[PDB]
Formats: sequence, C-alpha cells, structure tokens
Amino acid sequence: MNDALHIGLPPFLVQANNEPRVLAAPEARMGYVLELVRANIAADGGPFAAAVFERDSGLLIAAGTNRVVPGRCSAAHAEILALSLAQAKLDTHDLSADGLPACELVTSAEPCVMCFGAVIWSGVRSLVCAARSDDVEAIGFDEGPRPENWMGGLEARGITVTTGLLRDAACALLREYNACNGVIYNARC
Amino acid sequence: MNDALHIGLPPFLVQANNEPRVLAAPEARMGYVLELVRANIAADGGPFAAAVFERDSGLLIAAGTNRVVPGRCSAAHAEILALSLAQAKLDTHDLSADGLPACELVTSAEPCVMCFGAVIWSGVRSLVCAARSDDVEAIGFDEGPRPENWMGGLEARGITVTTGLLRDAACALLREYNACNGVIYNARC
Ligand SMILES: Nc1nc(O)c2[nH]nnc2n1
Ligand SMILES: Nc1nc(O)c2[nH]nnc2n1
Ligand SMILES: [Zn+2]
Ligand SMILES: [Zn+2]
Repeated sequence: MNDALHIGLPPFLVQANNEPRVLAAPEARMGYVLELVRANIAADGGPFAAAVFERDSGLLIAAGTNRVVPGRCSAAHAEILALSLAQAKLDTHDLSADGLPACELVTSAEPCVMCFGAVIWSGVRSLVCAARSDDVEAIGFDEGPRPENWMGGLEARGITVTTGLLRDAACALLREYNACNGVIYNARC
Repeated sequence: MNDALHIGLPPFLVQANNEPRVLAAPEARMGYVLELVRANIAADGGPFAAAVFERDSGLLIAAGTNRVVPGRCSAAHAEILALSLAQAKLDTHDLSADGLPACELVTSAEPCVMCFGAVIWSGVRSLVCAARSDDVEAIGFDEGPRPENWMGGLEARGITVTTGLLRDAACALLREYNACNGVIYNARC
C-alpha cells in the first residue's frame, strides 16, 4: 500500500474479529485460540494465534494470528495483531484507559522478546500462555533474547502471567505443524 | 479497517515513501530521519522516526514514524512502521532474503524492547541510532526491559550497531517535544 501499513486478515480471522463470543472459563478462551491456530495453519500462516478478552466477562474483543510470511511482515506475530486489532476496536492505543474493562491477552505460546515489549505497552493487565518457550524452540521458532526473568518483568509492571494452560493441546498443534513442513516459516524464526 | 490491521500514514510520510532519495553519508541519512521527527511532531505523532536504507548505496527504501496516538496502536513505533513498510515494498518478511541488498535501519533513538526484537526478526544487518536510551527516558519515554547488553546481543546476531549519530540534534528535538507536551496552551508551541 502507498498511504498506509495494511496487514490483511484471512477469512477465518475476519470472522473471528466480527462474531459475538463470550467465553467465561480460561480453558474456554484458550481452547478457542487453539482453534485459531489450526485455522491459521491451513491459511498459510505460522502455528500461532492469540486473542484479547475482557478479563472478567470473557468477552472476545479481538484475535490475531501469525501472518508473517503471507503478509510479508516479520512483525506480524499473533500477539501484535491481537493487541493492535483490540486497540482499534476500542478506539484507543491504551487498553488500560480509564473506564475500560481490564483486558487480557490469551496466547497459544509464550511471547518472543518483540511481543514481550508489545504486551507491556498495550495496556493489557493479564497474559495467559499455553505452549512454553522451550516447546516453541523445539519446532524451530526463536523467542529471541528476552530479559532475565521476563515473567517477573511483566508482573512488576501490573501484568499477571499464567503459563502452561492447555499446553499439551497446543503442543500437539505445534508438533503437527512441524511434521507437515511449514512454508517460509513465520517470524522470530 | 475494523477487521484488517491498518495504520494510516500522514501526508509527509507518504511523501517520504513516494520520492526516490539516496543518502550516502550516515550523517545525511540521520539528518533526513531527524527531519521526519520534526515533521511527525507537527503531525500529532511522537518524537520518533526511522528509515530503512540500502546499506551499500544509500537508497531510501521506506520511512516510518511514531503514530501510536493518532493510529490508536501502541505497536506503531517508528521502527515497526519503517521495517514493515520496507518489507511490504520489497514484498518479503525477510529483508535479508536471497537477492535483496543488505538493509540498514536508521533510527532517531535507541530501540525499546519491542523494537529490539523487531529489528532482529526484520533481516536488517545494521542499526544506526541517534539519541541514547537515557536521553529518551529523560523526557519520560520508557525503553522497557531490554535484555542485558542488548547491543552485544545484536552483534551476536550479526547486526552491527552504532549509536550517538547526530545525538545533539536528536536530543534538541526530544526536548522541544517535551517542552510542548502539556495541556496549558502555549502560542509558542
Ligand atoms: N516466537 C514466535 N514466532 C512467531 O513467528 C510468532 N507468531 N506469532 N507468534 C510468534 N512467536
Ligand atoms: N521508546 C520509544 N517510545 C515511543 O513512543 C516510540 N515510537 N517510536 N519509537 C519509540 N520508542
Ligand atoms: Zn512475537
Ligand atoms: Zn519501540
């Protein structure tokens, strides 16, 4: 594009960002995200998906997936898209804006150093991860050089962190992605 | 969009991305980048700008500026837009892809933790900064929790790093923004 940075979304994702969806339980939220991982893999993307939910009600605000290769954009990680699309939807660059319900980013895998920073500047007050960093590195994806004890860095900034949620289900999807090739392989790898 | 990730670019930035331009000297490259910083401030954006140049020829590939507030996107840092717009233009998520010239990211200030990762994933082989992280955090801009010796971290990834280029002018622009960042109206601003 000439007058804008435009990252298009595939059909399943456009739908995911425009379909009403309230998922109370944390496992319900993560389960849905893993559904997005599968759909994204079939849509030429990396094995990564994430979604911003209102922390308490579980109302889905926005979802993103790895679109690095098909989108010719190394910054197009699931977290970046999810956080940015949620901000556009709520009409603010700051999800912690006064009067705004607390937001939570539910992600299929622990964040790379890039998305680590993205979470910090986003305004989200919670981060829930499925697959661990080691799980991701085991299929060729780099997390990059994150600071020492990144989880503590987030908590120290008001962002609670949960890991390992439905990890096994996520790994099955990571192992399947690796087994069946990949393509130019996403970013952070 | 209310579906795709869309960050609009202000006229001056479109202009910059539209007109072929070659800047051989580092000072020339940074000088142009600092011109974008001032233009961006005048266009309701943050005091930051960056541009991707072909390292060995000086050809400008793409430029970006902080459009966080106007863009309703916390991930819209100079570096992110510059790197992404360069990739969209060359039609690839890897700036070091076979066939492409070695790229260089010239930025008005040392990268925050988010952009730190973006640089690594981008494919650029060189990073050139003006203002130091202390100058930026001096006017209240957080760089975030970068890993220890992030500069060495980059060099170990094969990305050469230079900093302090035209630091004085960069710093003056930062202070200029700060002096005018308040609610009480000042005709001189
Ligand atoms: N580490 C890593 N790599 C990718 O390519 C990703 N896409 N989305 N999240 C991602 N995380
Ligand atoms: N630290 C920091 N803060 C911002 O707002 C930026 N925009 N672009 N680069 C930026 N870097
Ligand atoms: Zn990431
Ligand atoms: Zn940044």
